Amino acid sequence: GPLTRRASVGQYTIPFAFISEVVPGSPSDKADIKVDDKLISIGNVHAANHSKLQNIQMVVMKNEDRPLPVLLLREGQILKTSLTPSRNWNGRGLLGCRIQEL
Repeated sequence: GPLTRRASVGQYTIPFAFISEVVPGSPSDKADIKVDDKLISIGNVHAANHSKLQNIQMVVMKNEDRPLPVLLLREGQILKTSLTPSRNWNGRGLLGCRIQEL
């Protein structure tokens, strides 16, 4: 994550899962998610409240066809993207990636 800087004039950070596979053409692929990304948040689900991942399947089903915010750690950088869970692609389920706990 970012190094500490002095406060200046002018957010989840804790990884909890990782992405081990991404099906080409899936919603996860379209969201620019990559193998080995670490998941920091998906919708309202983050390290403190994912309930051993069960809250993810619920959140993605409820958000079918609607964009969800995703925070991930890639190569040490926190990236913000969005994923639209959907069935309309050539594969199984709403996501097309495998998400496992760290």
